[PDB]
Order: sequence, then structure tokens, then C-alpha cells
Amino acid sequence: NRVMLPKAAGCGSMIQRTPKIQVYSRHPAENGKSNFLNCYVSGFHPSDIEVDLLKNGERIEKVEHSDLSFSKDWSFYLLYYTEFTPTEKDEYACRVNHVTLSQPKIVKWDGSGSHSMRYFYTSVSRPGRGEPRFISVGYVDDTQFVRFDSDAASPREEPRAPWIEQEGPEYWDRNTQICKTNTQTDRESLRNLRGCYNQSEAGSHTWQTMYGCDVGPDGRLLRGHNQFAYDGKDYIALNEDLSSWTAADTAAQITQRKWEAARVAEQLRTYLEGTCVEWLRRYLENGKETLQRADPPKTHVTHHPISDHEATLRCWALGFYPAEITLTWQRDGEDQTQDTELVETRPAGDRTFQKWAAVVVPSGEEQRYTCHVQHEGLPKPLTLRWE
Repeated sequence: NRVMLPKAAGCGSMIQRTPKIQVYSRHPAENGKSNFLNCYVSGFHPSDIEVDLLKNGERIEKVEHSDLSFSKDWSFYLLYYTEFTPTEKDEYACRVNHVTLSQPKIVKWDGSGSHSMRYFYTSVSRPGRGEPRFISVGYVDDTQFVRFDSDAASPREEPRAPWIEQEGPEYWDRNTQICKTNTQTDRESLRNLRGCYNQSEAGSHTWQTMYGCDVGPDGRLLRGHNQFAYDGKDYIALNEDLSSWTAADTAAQITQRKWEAARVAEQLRTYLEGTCVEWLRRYLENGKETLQRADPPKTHVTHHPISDHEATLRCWALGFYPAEITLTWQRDGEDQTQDTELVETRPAGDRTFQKWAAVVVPSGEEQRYTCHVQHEGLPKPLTLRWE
């Protein structure tokens, strides 16, 4: 359940991040069995992006995508997907265009007891094209359960998980109202922030908000969060004591003084210690058969010679939930952090996640390397060695 957010105060630099692209199937592809083709685009900023799935060079028409969300560094991620039945010869790919790319990039298809709730908000101004685009999503751990999009035909808080559908009309009305109010608050924040940095109305800017709570196995608050970012950079954050702010620059300090006088932190603390933890506890009980079940990774190692004297060892983890995982390659038990290539953890589309880690080793020394896997679904870490 949401909270109404404060407005940045009236009184420049901008991050650009290039998308990371992975193309893959949800489950091992079968030459005659239905599957899902996934294109996962992550780590990018700003949020404007174009993603198409290709079949034999042709653009696939019925492609869905996940609701815009972002990672701790404020960078965005999206999953694009479609059901498909792969064949021996049909060739699939993903094409991505973004301001950081000089041409569209084509990639060919080759527990613990602790929990969290987060709401993520993204407002993006659209100069000359109407009002800002407002998109908000809510998560329990790595399970999305609501979304709100100001460009929907009838914008409202919408269910995205089965265990939230039982909430009554008061819940949907209340959270829809909070979203609609926050849309207008964000529009006012964007206007105020332009003034703080002497920016005209002609440029597009991004205002992102996150808040939420972490609880332990007994349901107690472990810590609360509320942070804001402008154009991809930290702007102001509630400190861990839930009683003070950290402001990134002189503009944000003006907001800090306004929110101090308005006792914003006290209101957020009240929400984080009460409503946030109480509703998270409710969701964990109502969705316990999925939310309180950890799925351990299914793991294996592959081996690819790259020359007469070196080979690639790749450690795969598949089908795990929640998304947090650690894959490490060791030589004689010592971490090879510098030499290990990792990919961003990616969604299969069915709640679970996937990840791999690779290392290049001298041919003949493969047996001195082990892959170490840590996941909360494992009683103890797993170790794998190539045969």
C-alpha cells in the first residue's frame, strides 16, 4: 500500500547509460514445443527506448513487455517477450535503439525469511507532446504486484500478481488516488527542478522515486528507504535514521530545508514503520505459497576451447527465485574476481531468474577451477567442477 509523496522545492548534469541486451528463451528451446523468446534490456538511461523482436529479419507483431522499472543505480530495465515455437532453421534476434547508440543494435538469439517491499516511480517530461509520462510499479521481493501508467486508457492501480486480486475496492480506489495525486506532485517537481538548474521547457527530464521497507523473519522493520533522483543522479535521500536527509547539491538542499520545515521525514517514518511493514506482512501471508518459497538454482558448467591453449568455463544458474545470487569462479579455491565475466541477472518471465559467469583458463588446468554458487534457496553454497 502506497504513501503520498512530497514535492521537490522551487529555487545541470545528466547521466546517459547504454542498454545491456540479452536474447534468450524462457526454458531450453525445443524444435517443436511452445516457448517464450525474451529480450532483456537493462542498465540504460534515459528511459526512452525502442525494442523489436525479429523472426528471420521480420519484426514480430505481437510482442509484450514488462512495466518500466529500475535498479538501485536508477538505471532502467525492460523485458520484451513473445510466445514462439522454435525450429531448426528459424532465426530470431532483438533490435534496440537508444540515444546512446549510433545505430540500432541487433543481438541474435544464440529461504532466508527476510523480505522487502518497494514502489518505484518514473516521471518523464515530454516537451511538445503533452504531459509527463508517469509509470509506477510495486514489488514484494522480486515479484511485481501492481502497476500504474498515466498513459493507460483509464489510469488506475492495476493488479499484477494473483495474491493481490483479493483486495477490495477500497484498496484499489485508495491506491489509484495516491498514484493520481503523485502524478501531479511529480509534474510540479519537474517544473521546480527545471527552474533550479535554469533549464527551459524544451528538454526532457526524468524524476525517479523509490521507497519501501525491509523486514526480518519475525516481521520487524530492518530498515526503511526513500530516495529521489533527477536525470539519473541522486538528488535527495532519506537517511537510515528516517529523521534526516542527504542532499546531493545546493538545489537539493533547498528541498531539504522545505521538507524539514514540513516534517516530511516524520510522515515517511510513520509510514515506513507502520503501514509499510503491516501491508508487507499481509502480502507475505496472502501470497505465502509463492512469496515465501525460494527456488534454488539449477546449475551446470560448460567448456569451450577458444584456441590450442585456452578454454572458456561458463557457470550457469537457472530457474532461481529470488533474484539475488552470487556466482564466483575459483582457482585452487581462491576467487578469480578480476578474470570473471558476469552477465546481469535476467528474468525468465515466469517469476524465476537466470545468470551465468565465465572465466578463461589455460587448456589443461580446467580441473583446478570451481564455480561457487550462493543463493538463499540453498542450504549451503554449491560447488561445481567441469568434467
